[PDB]
Amino acid sequence: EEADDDKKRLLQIIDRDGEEEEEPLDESSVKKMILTFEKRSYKNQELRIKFPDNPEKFMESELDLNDIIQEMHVVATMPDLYHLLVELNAVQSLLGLLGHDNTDVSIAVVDLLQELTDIDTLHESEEGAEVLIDALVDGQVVALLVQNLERLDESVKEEADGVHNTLAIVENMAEFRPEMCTEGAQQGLLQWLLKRLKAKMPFDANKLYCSEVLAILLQDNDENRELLGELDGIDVLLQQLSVFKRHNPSTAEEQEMMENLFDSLCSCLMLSSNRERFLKGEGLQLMNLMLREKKISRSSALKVLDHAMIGPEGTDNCHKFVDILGLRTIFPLFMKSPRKIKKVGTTEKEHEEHVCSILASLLRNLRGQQRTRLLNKFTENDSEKVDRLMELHFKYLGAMQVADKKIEGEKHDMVRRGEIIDNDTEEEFYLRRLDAGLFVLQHICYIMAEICNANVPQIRQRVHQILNMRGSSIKIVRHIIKEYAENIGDGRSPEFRENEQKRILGLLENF
Repeated sequence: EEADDDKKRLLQIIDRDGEEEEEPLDESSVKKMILTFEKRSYKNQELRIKFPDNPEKFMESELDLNDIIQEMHVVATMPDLYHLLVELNAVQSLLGLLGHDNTDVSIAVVDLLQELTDIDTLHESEEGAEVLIDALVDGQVVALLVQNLERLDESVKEEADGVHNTLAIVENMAEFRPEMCTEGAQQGLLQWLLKRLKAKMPFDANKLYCSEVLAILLQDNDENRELLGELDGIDVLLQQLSVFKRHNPSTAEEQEMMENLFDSLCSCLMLSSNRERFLKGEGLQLMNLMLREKKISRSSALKVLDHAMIGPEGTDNCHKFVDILGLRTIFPLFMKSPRKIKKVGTTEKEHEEHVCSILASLLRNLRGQQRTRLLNKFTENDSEKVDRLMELHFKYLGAMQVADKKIEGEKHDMVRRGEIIDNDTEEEFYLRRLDAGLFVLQHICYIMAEICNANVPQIRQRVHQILNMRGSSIKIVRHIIKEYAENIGDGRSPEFRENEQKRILGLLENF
């Protein structure tokens, strides 16, 4: 017996040198390369069946299999030949190797897959890109990549890179095919991203990457937003954000992660079904606590509250917000806007924009005792809040009039010039009005009109009292509101826009 003269002979093999030598691969270089890949992949699979308990007997075939996969990164240089990888079933083979028993192999193909699906690489060949992406999606890449992901140890660097490269793949496909975000998320990816986020590990760069991918998956995709709801993802997001309620993020990469979660949270609140979830998950209480602490997360917390209470489906959140003493929190922000001395936060216009969007949401949705508590805020201290509302009114009416004057002047200049006023000219105009503070001013006017319909004489009197003693007309407000009611509910049923139009306009009588 001597089974010790084949390991000594094996070491002489894995230390064997390599011949040296070119010209950019043609279709025949790739053909030769793929055949070798199938040749080595078949030998390795066969040897692992023959000697499942004797690694020495199949490890030089696995070394060979790993070498060809590394070598195939060159194919990404010329995406015109991607049709060859599909026709010759290299893609079906590679996807099968994602479930190879050795983790070193599966990692290797994940590295190859991300190199092949590089965004700049894919745009080099529209024809070659489509055929590759179609093979990947039909062969269920995201499903297989996730399955392989579940067996990776992140305490091992080579496999931590594998997790990263796996995510890099989906960031690539979702940019080339935004249509596959739904399929990808439902193939277990979203489920996995949630687990990885709430995993009790320290903050590494892979957690930052997960927060980033999750935002992409939820971007204008109502189907994935509902999916995140079913998977109890709102709770995960709230739990992760609750770390930064009293403390700021240590590093800067952790601060960006915090914002990627805030993005995902707002993105989920776009779906009405997630409003009740955010409510049951005590998100309102959390957000309100962040406003009281006044840490870094104070800016995005205000944004979340606005998204939660906005519209008809935010009516339950509006009532709960008042219940949890939200009024004592929001009105100080209404009186004075926090200053931007830092670098990462909302501006003054952006702050006042959300506060006014919040009050307008409350005035639209609140009923019962909660509505009275809101109106009483406007009466207290000799209606100082009404004075504050008017100060804001004149500020944005001023900025708006300056912009409107500049816009109308250009219209006249264009007429003498002979230039026709385009539809892409009128759209350029609308943008100048927006960052002048149009949306803010519209909320300020809606608030003004709603509290004058409250049949509270001290309020209605003060509004008219301030309006003329400054010079502005009650008619200017009526103009802004008609314009506001017109462009309402963009993204909702024709029935909705019709009834809300009626409702808003009805506030102009009895004003």
